Amino acid sequence: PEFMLLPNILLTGTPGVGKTTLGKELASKSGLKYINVGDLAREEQLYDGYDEEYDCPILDEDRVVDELDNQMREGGVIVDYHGCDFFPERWFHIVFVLRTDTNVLYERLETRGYNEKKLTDNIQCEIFQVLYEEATASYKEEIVHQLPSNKPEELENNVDQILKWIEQWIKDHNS
Ligand SMILES: Nc1ncnc2c1ncn2[C@@H]1O[C@H](COP(=O)(O)OP(=O)(O)O)[C@@H](O)[C@H]1O
Repeated sequence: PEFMLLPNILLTGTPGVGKTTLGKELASKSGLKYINVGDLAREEQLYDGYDEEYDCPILDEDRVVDELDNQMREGGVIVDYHGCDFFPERWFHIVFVLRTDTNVLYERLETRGYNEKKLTDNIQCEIFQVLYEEATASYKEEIVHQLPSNKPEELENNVDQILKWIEQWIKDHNS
């Protein structure tokens, strides 16, 4: 991949929709680097404060941006997070909001062992389309796309679609 301009891709959407599954498959099949923002914050200890209601450390957004910026500038990164308003807009060439039917999503999150309050907050996040609205508010409409993420066939279609998009973008930006 030396001396090829490569795109950056954001995968966002409610926890449980399938971002990590899709991102890891995309990385394996494209050679792009996959970054799980939650995992990165854990590894590099990028937290500031604790949230009383949700019972979780608060992500230090400025430090996450600082941690990633050099790599993002170099391109070829697939970023996975359930938030997107704090990323520099320039980072991403395309943004995918994964969507899961509420009934399907509930079953996924219930199996994670989420308690009632956490289940309800996450499920309302999806049914209010919070991440979709956050994405459209943060990035140009023409680069934001919703992807269905309910069934294995849809995962396969998503992988296929995005891999094809990567190939075209590379062709267009390495004349
Ligand atoms: N398109 C899909 N069809 C069926 N199951 C899926 C799909 N995408 C993800 N899953 C499953 O749903 C669960 C949550 O996926 P995960 O990638 O951890 O979501 P996220 O990273 O958005 O929190 C996992 O058990 C995964 O195997």
